[PDB]
Amino acid sequence: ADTEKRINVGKKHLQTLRNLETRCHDSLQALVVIDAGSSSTRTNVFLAKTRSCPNKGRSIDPDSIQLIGAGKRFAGLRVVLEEWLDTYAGKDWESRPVDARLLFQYVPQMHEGAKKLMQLLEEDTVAILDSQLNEKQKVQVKALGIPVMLCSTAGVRDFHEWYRDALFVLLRHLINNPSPAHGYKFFTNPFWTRPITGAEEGLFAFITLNHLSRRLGEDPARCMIDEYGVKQCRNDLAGVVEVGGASAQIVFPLQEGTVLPSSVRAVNLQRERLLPERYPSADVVSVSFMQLGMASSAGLFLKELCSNDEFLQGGICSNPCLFKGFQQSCSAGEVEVRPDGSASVNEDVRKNRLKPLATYCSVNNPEISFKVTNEMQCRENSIDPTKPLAERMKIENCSIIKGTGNFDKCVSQVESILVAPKLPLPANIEAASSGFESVDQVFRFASSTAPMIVTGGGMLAAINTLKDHRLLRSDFSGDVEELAEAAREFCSSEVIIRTDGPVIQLPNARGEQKLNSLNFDLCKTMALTVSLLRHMAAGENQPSFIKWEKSIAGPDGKPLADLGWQVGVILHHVLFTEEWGRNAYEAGYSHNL
Amino acid sequence: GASAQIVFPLQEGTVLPSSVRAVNLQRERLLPERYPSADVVSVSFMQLGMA
Ligand SMILES: Nc1ncnc2c1ncn2[C@@H]1O[C@H](COP(=O)(O)O)[C@@H](O)[C@H]1O
Repeated sequence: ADTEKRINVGKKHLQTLRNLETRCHDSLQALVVIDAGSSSTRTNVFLAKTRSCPNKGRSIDPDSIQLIGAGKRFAGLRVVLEEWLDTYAGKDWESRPVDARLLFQYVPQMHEGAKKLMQLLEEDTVAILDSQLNEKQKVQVKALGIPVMLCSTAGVRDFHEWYRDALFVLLRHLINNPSPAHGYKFFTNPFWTRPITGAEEGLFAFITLNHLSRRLGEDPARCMIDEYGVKQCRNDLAGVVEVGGASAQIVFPLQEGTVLPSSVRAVNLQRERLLPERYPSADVVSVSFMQLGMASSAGLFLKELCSNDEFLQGGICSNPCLFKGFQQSCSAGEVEVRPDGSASVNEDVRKNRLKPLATYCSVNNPEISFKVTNEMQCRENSIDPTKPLAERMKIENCSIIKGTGNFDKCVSQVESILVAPKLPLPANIEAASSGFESVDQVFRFASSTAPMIVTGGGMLAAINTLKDHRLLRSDFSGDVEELAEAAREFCSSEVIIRTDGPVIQLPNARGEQKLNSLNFDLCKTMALTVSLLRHMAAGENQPSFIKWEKSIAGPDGKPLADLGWQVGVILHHVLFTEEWGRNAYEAGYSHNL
Repeated sequence: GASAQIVFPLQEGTVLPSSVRAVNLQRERLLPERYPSADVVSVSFMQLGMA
């Protein structure tokens, strides 16, 4: 009588079915972050595990977030508006005054320009999904809808009329109207698709760093009892130094028991709605330096160095940050190292590395008339706001720039021009910003023992180049003198012209590498790094360690996602359970019909 | 005698330059949330006091 066996099969069958209707169900979801930078617009495709629980709705497991594809670098959002202003306002718009009111006639023409770009991003996104997902995964991803987060960093923020915000209204209309033939349910809203500031970018990069490295989590790393008797809990978070194209961000946890001066403030991630209340309280020093971006620092450096009598003689600017044998036209225009060995300087106003700073330093537009010191800071850098744009960016009494390959002079000038200028640029007081004005002020008044991660392609190139030539050891841990001695050797290299093109030839027959558009001025980045490390060493509190990272390894050893602001943007929406459930699932793609 | 203060309601729908900021009385915990929102321009100059 194996009747008992077949009774239990029936009992277990019913239990299996009961468990299935009472337990949580997992489903895969795709998430898209469109990185709309200054000179490019690129799609970023993510996957996440959603959990659907009886009477609780649907949520994302934040630890499941993973990048499955980075797309093609298309034209920057700036290009859409520049071309629209070239056709309808006249190619003369960058110099001549334009009545913005008249441009409302060309709204569907602006819509068409943005449509071209959005179709290309949509095409590229669909391509990445189709190539990375199996048929089962595609069924889950197509049914759930695909939230889209388009965020413009730099480039677009520089227009100062109605165009910018109107463009955003148009991009969202295009995102919410995808072609039905592919079946991917792309959608957005004004909370997910919007421009972000340099300061907000830093906070997102801080969140990304801390999530990927698993330092950020609901469970506190350490708790402490305050003066009143209430338990105060925190995570052991790492700080971040992110050097981008248009700005550099420095975001790190506020030192425990530190009281900042009244004029500056710790940015509280819970108060700013970047982290939910269920996460340990996070108070950070947040700083975004507009003159410390790869592009903006290059422009300002030339403007200031080449207006200094020690460096400028008879129309020749002797640049200590450029290699011996290198020469270029005297301007902050975009440099192309030609196979010939020579340098081509793009003289277009649109391609000038000083353009963001020179538009910021004008009589016609901002803070210049407001605070006397603001106009005083522009004139100091030989950019008088009363002059037209071309004249403001022009390096006067200067014809050529010759490299002298003197690292110590390069460090001294980076210190004097970019890191500790006599008159800092106005302090930014937005919610995302602590309100600091210089690097010294940060490390003099608000230094911390939290570890620091150095990020940005240019920063990592500076270190890796020295390691590649065996000037820096692979175990390099951030010692200043070690870096300075390594860079002093590399930076004294000669530009040699060979049949295969120009080369950076190292002293004492150490070797060579090809000279190119990306590496010709990298000694300025090595000098910036030396200067940052010195200011960090001079702090009362020292970071427990300093590391240079491009990626953070995951549980399997493979990076789950890349460093930057993208992960942080997903998290600040996704971690707010109720609001995310309402927007992504209740409203969803069905909100578009 | 020691300083002069100027405090007045911020004009509705006005764009403050990114170097200055309006003071919200509710955010500063000076007025409860049940009172209408109060955004103000707030200055105190020691050099304008009578002494
Ligand atoms: N290998 C590199 N050498 C020099 N500059 C770079 C390199 N990779 C990226 N950059 C620049 O560094 C900045 C940040 O780059 P990324 O971290 O790749 O967004 C940008 O201005 C890039 O053009």
